[PDB]
Amino acid sequence: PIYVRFEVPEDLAEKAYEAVKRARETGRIKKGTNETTKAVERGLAKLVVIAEDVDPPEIVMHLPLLCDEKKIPYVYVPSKKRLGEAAGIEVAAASVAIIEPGDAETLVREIVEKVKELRAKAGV
Repeated sequence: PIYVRFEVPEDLAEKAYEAVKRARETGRIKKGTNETTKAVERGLAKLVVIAEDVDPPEIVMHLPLLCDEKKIPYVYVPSKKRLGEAAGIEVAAASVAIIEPGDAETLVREIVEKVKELRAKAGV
């Protein structure tokens, strides 16, 4: 999946799901590619979470490069279904932007630091 630019360890993906849930429950998130893209463009996203199994994939393919342009970190999770569950909706979500982490503050910081590690190693 060409828009999936680097591998993510399974336990970090779990942290990402849990960060989305906690931010949704106690903070503010955006759901879906249109509001995720706007939050990134506007510099409001603290962390973007992108599902690896979106089909058709075109709706998410621009997000990683846009995040990079805006210096906003992103991470991947395998399952749009699980990402939607975390985002508090009844169906799959392609992407989420965490705006206000709330009680997800620690997880978000942990995820950002760990993705920095992954990307330094991968060189992407």
